[PDB]
Amino acid sequence: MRRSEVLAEESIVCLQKALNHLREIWELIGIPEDQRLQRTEVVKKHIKELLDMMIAEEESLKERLEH
Amino acid sequence: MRRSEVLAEESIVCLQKALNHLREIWELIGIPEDQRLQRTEVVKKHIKELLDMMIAEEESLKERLEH
Repeated sequence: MRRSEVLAEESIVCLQKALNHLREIWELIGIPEDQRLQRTEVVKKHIKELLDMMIAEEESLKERLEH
Repeated sequence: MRRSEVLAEESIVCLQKALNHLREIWELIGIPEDQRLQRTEVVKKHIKELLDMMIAEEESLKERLEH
């Protein structure tokens, strides 16, 4: 994000912990594995939101310097 | 998430990748870094949302197999 990458790295360290404990819970409760992919696919769409702001941050904020 | 850990691990590759490219844009545009940590803090808060699901999945969805 800025040169303080450490908060973003902690954010995805924390998602790495969380996705492992969610998968221990899967193997423990035995909920259908289709609801779990939709839970992963929404963690991934929040990162697709971060891809969308990024292609806007290069194209459009470089264009804040232009206009 | 389920034992397909891969779909979520690739979600956080793609964030790790994006957050570095967003830091390249920081060194280039020189937009004030307080917008960038608000961008980081919202990426983080989407993982807090995932923490809040998971504590509800162990406490409350393990109790869903109970009752």
